[PDB]
Amino acid sequence: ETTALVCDNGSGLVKAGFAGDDAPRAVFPSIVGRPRHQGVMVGMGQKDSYVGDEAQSKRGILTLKYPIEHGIITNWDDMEKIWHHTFYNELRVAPEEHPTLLTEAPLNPKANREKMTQIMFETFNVPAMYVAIQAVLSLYASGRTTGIVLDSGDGVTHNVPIYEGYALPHAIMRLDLAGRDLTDYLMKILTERGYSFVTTAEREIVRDIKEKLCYVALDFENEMATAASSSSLEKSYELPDGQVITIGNERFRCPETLFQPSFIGMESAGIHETTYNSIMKCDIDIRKDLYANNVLSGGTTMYPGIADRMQKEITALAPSTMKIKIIPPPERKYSVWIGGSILASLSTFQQMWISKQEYDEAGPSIVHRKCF
Amino acid sequence: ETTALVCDNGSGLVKAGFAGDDAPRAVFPSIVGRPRHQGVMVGMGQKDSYVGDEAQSKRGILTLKYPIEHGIITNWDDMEKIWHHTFYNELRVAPEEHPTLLTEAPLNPKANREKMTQIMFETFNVPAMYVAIQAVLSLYASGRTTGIVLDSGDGVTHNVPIYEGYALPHAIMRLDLAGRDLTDYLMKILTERGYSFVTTAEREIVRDIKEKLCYVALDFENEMATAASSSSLEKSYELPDGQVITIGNERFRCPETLFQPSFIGMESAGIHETTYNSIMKCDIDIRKDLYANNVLSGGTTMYPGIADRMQKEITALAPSTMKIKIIPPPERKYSVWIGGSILASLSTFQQMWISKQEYDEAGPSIVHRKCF
Amino acid sequence: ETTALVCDNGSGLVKAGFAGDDAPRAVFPSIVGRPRHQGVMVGMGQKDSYVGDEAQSKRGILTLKYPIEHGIITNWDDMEKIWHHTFYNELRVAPEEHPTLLTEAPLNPKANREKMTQIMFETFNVPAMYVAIQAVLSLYASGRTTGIVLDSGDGVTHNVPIYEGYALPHAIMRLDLAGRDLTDYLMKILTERGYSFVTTAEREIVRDIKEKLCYVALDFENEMATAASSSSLEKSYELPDGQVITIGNERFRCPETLFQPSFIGMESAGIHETTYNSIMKCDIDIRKDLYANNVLSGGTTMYPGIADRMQKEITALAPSTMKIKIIPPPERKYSVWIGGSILASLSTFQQMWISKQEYDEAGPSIVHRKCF
Ligand SMILES: Nc1ncnc2c1ncn2[C@@H]1O[C@H](COP(=O)(O)OP(=O)(O)O)[C@@H](O)[C@H]1O
Ligand SMILES: Nc1ncnc2c1ncn2[C@@H]1O[C@H](COP(=O)(O)OP(=O)(O)O)[C@@H](O)[C@H]1O
Ligand SMILES: Nc1ncnc2c1ncn2[C@@H]1O[C@H](COP(=O)(O)OP(=O)(O)O)[C@@H](O)[C@H]1O
Ligand SMILES: [Mg+2]
Ligand SMILES: [Mg+2]
Ligand SMILES: [Mg+2]
Repeated sequence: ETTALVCDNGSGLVKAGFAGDDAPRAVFPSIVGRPRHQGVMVGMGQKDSYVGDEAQSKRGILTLKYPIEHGIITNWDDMEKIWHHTFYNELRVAPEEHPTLLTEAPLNPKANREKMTQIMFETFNVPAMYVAIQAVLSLYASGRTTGIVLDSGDGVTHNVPIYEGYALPHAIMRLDLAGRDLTDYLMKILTERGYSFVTTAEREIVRDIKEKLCYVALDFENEMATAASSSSLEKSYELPDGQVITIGNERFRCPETLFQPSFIGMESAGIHETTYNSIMKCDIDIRKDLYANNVLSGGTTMYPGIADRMQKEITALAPSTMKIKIIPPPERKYSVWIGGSILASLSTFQQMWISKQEYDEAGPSIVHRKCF
Repeated sequence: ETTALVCDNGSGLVKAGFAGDDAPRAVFPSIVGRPRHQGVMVGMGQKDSYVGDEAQSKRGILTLKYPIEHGIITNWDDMEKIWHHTFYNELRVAPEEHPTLLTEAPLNPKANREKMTQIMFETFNVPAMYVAIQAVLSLYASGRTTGIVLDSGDGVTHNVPIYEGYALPHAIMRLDLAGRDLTDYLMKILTERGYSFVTTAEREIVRDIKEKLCYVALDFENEMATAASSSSLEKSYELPDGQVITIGNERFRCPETLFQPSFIGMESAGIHETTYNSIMKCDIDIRKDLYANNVLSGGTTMYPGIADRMQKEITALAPSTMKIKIIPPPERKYSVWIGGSILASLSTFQQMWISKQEYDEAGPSIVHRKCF
Repeated sequence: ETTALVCDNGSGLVKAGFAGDDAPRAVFPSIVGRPRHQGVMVGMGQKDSYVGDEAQSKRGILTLKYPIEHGIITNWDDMEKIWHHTFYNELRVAPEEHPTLLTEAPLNPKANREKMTQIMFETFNVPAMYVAIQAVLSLYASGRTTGIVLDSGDGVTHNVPIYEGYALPHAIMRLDLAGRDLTDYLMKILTERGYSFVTTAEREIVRDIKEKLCYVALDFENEMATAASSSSLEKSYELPDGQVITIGNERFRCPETLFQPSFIGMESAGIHETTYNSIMKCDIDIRKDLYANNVLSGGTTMYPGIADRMQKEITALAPSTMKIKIIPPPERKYSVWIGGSILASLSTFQQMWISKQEYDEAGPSIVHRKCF
């Protein structure tokens, strides 16, 4: 009868739907807005706070505030609000009937899972739930059983090396360089040309510019030398009001930070080094099989030409007597949700849900003992 | 109708097959491994422990453990498991019909044979069984009937002098220096160059390096002096992950342990002295015939140039007026199994099986009174 | 006239001083720091690299990097720099006059000692030098002459059984678990509570937390059970900027990796097992004395209550009819240097130095022929 409810709870977007499908049904930004002006107009259905896609449409008035920051939820009051919205106004189902499946980034605060389970068992009264790691669901979706995954969302970037089904918990690195940092860096470096973006609403415009105009350069120095005699690199974008801007070497300087994290003045290894370091933390016999299965998930890994530079850069580190392959699917943006649907549809998994009667016995602490 | 089922269940490898052939059918390592990680997957065909050549392919996960140590069985529970594997998954033959011939090392604990007979007669319900010594079977395979044999496997090294059909049980020396100590010594002296191997998985890599890169030097001092100006001795080996290691005078230092057991910190005489002492313990009238028949069996004796040094070394001890010949058959690695096949094929031997109804009357104590 | 210079150059700190004393004069962390920022300020005496305590004072800017890792020296250029620092800027003596006494861990790559000899005989032009083992020097300072020493520093942990003046080279175990691994594990498990430390500058902060706030539990299960109803276990530590942090059952979980190394997911026996296995590798006639003389040295062995658990754990392994004693001195942190001073002060030891004229004839290879 009832099957599941699979909702990937990212930092940027709330991707959600039913189990067993090939694509999520609801995809909206995870923001909640609150008005900040006089509001002298009468009627017109003025609500206290606009959440989801409606907030993005009217951003010129409200002050957007993301409830999820760096993967850790910090505004639980708004979080239950956005969950209520996605369950009622977007799917139009009763959450009390269908079990739900959730996702969380690894090495996360321990209280976060407890409070998530408590909220989903008290306010919504679901029958069952389960918390999964995104990096294993991506490899679920990819269809293989062994490999190393480089997830890269909006707030957190991490690796999980997994052999033929056996995870290695001591090789799970996690760096806090993600999409929001790139957006901030682009906003900062656009000032050199003359354009200044400050308001929370203009952060969305800068994010859109990054989404629709940025690419990863295969060779940074040669690209800079070419941009010195700037002929065919500059592009044009149209602001909502009508002004046209031109960005040149900012096109490939912004996404490079993933490879040279010193551009934001933080001493860390780029995404091409954390993968290699996480591979080198496993015992020697499996590095050959890990090298040949590199899976890219997450939205931030969707820049053009990222895979080519990842190959060209990792090949410089690994020994020369072996091959390296990266496996970017064209539909990686919903890889976590696809994997969650695949896991929820399985028959063997039906015994791993957390029953309500089980939770009443042991309290919210059951999540650590049962889920992982 | 039925002929036999002989399996040279040594310490290192389990060599098994049918009588009357010229080579065994199943040759696999005698290791049983158990995983050590949580296994976040689902399904994928889990066994609690992988036995035989399957475990050797997944050593990146498990903690391999040899059930047989120094010839003496220590972990019967896995011993019956690997015997079950041998009978079913590799030979595909019903043990309830074919009689089996087992082998053991001399000067072994009394309880070992008793437990072996009890397990074979209760768990597998064989009709007949018999336990023989490796050193006589290797001579049997060699085809002669008078000579002294130096067996050297993975856990035990021993000598058994045989005159014309008559053994000499009062002159059977046995030193516990074997291949495993050589592997550990190579692991220890490889740290001098810089490479450190610790886990059970890397012991296999070190063992393979020993197998395909070590040799026995005729004159140790001259070889060291040559290695002082190291030009044409060093070789290269490629590790599973890609790194290449170079080992120089570590090549001939490892297998010299058999000749100077003081390298591994034990007060004992080498294999070039135990054979001589065993020969000198027999009466004077057979030493001339024993000196001319030296049969080398077992895997450990497969180093290049071992026979030549053995000859040059025993010649120095024996009187100068008589000759020495060390017969090193080419296939000696399977000599014990060949001899077991020859012994089980013969018609005369068919009266010395231990019938099940005979075992019922007297219990498992029949093995000592009947086998030897 | 001239007496000696004992410079115990361990992995974590460089403890140095003169012979004949009861405590070293120089104790500073063994790091070298390099700036990474704009440096727009003029003057102020900005140096290229800060070495020693000065770097530890300005960690907010520099990128600290240890030149010695796991006892093996990897950055010789920085190592000679810190040697020049300790010789000139702290002791204020001319190295060309006084002889120096160095120390190193056993089972180290051969090239380390040779390069140490070359550096000390070419760059500084010392008259004579000698290299010792920490484990024997700690027993030397302890005052006895028969016992088993468990040295456990910052990079290496090794055991050396000693009978009445005769060392047993075939029973020197060595596991690579030390204080740095504990610091990394504490950094990783602090993220469960919510505190994230990534910067190399914050590793020092975590190390200070570990030094001043953690202890070894006698019974792990009972301590966890009491921590379930956490009342009197949490303690408060103040960060340099002003925030306070509170850790509960994290106080005793970090030092429990010494005894259960499976927490870092590496396959080795705990320090209570390597000592016992090293005892069991010796001949049967010295174990009774080895049991009753257990000497602990090194900084890592200074956790409160380590001796009680070590005794309770070794008693459970040894035969029940013979007694176990552990001898932790109150000042065991400097025991290696105290032993070095004692050894260099003696008159009989005067004939074992490596003379410069002797080194010229034979080159840097003399260390292996003379020292050990
Ligand atoms: N075409 C694109 N180019 C660059 N970045 C993109 C693009 N599309 C999405 N992104 C980035 O991906 C992120 C959204 O991914 P998301 O679905 O939130 O994954 P997760 O839910 O795991 O965080 C956004 O932060 C955005 O910056
Ligand atoms: N080519 C080789 N070079 C050196 N040693 C070898 C070689 N082949 C096998 N060995 C050694 O021989 C041993 C295998 O002998 P094995 O068949 O187990 O004798 P048994 O069955 O009597 O124990 C292994 O432990 C290995 O160390
Ligand atoms: N009070 C303490 N509690 C716990 N650990 C300590 C304490 N004091 C020092 N240590 C540890 O001791 C180590 C320093 O020992 P060290 O003098 O470097 O030995 P060695 O010089 O032989 O390496 C450091 O890694 C530190 O973690
Ligand atoms: Mg995602
Ligand atoms: Mg053999
Ligand atoms: Mg120390």
